[PDB]
Amino acid sequence: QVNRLPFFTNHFFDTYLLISEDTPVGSSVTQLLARDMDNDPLVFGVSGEEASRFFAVEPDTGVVWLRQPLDRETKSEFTVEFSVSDHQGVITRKVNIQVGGVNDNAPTFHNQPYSVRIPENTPVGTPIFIVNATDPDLGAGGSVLYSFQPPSPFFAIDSARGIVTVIQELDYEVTQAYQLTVNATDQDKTRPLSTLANLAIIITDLEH
Ligand SMILES: [Ca+2]
Ligand SMILES: [Ca+2]
Ligand SMILES: [Ca+2]
Ligand SMILES: [Cl-]
Ligand SMILES: [Cl-]
Ligand code: NA
Repeated sequence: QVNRLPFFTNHFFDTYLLISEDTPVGSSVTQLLARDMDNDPLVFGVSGEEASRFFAVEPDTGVVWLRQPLDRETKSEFTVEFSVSDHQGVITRKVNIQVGGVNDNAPTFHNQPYSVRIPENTPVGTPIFIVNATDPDLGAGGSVLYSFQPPSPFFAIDSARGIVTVIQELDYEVTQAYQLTVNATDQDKTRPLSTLANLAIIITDLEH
């Protein structure tokens, strides 16, 4: 007769819950399970402004949906309060949700547009420009690899550091401006992503 309050029976409450950041919105991520000694019909929910922004809960079935895209690069851990109610009380428990990473970012260049003026007598070996692309993904998918695409016979860019170096004698009267495109890619062994950036190398000859 005196009501007994519901309690959760999911094990994840003791451990945690992992959701991949590429889980599309609408996907069910789990289903809350609760027990009630009175066998009252229960209603489920999620509490908290944040938790409620990213997660929705089916009140009768306790199925937990993904309401907003998860983005590990922005927030990688949630503590969410789930609620269960027999209509006489509301009981609450927090679970930790780790958002798993995916290579979902192309490298992104900084300090564009890229242009450099250099004299034609610039010696082979001279570093003339630093290119910089960042990639916020974890592991190989956030580790960037520079290259010229297509390759240049006059210039080389260091794969690790993005330092563009002159590798062959320049000749103003042949070429007075090169239009190279650099390719930054991450190194996800299976599904890499990549971005292109133009580099203007313009040659000068003051001693006509
Ligand atoms: Ca009850
Ligand atoms: Ca990436
Ligand atoms: Ca990612
Ligand atoms: Cl509980
Ligand atoms: Cl990631
Ligand atoms: Na992301």
